Amino acid sequence: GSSRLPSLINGIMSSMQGGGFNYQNFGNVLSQFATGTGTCNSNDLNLLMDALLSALHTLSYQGMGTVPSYPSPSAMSAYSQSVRRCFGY
Amino acid sequence: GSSRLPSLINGIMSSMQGGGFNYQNFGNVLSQFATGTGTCNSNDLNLLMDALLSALHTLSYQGMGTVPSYPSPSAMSAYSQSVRRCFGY
Repeated sequence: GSSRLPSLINGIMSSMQGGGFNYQNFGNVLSQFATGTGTCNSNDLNLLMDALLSALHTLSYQGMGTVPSYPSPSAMSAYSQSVRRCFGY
Repeated sequence: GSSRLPSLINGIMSSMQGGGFNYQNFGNVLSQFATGTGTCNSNDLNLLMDALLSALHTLSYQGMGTVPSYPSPSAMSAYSQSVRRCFGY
């Protein structure tokens, strides 16, 4: 396993708190997780895929109940392959 | 207003259905909304920002109740400015 993914999940939960959504926290989270190149970067795309993985992961489990601190590897793998092919990375 | 944003929102709701989340539908939605360049594209980044806007929008309103078919322009504007600066676009 890796604590890399749950870090983003915590970030999702972090912005989930507030009774709404904190866009500034989300942007800060992305900036911190990334770096803030300010241009197209493969790392940024991967970060976006990871952010979406965690965000979609949260949405998927929210409809079931509470969300887990770790996603299902098969699902994660499937999603990763699907988006990897779609954007090339 | 524009029907461009709600189209993505419908896509979010579309994948929200299923009692979980359909990754293949999400990927198809992104591909259809985009084109499938297969490489870094400004349009793809913008699409990702739009997808996140709708996804975060959904999350923000889900905590309040049902989600609207149209997001608040001020919030949309704020988010757009925040992510635009973060990724450069």
